[PDB]
Amino acid sequence: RPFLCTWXGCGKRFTRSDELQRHKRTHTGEK
Ligand SMILES: [Zn+2]
Repeated sequence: RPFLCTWXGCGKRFTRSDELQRHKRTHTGEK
């Protein structure tokens, strides 16, 4: 399952959901 970040134009795709969760932390708040 392509765990793709759907924030704005930040279409970064991940292989593991933890990677996407980790990544999403960047958008969730200031840094
Ligand atoms: Zn993103």
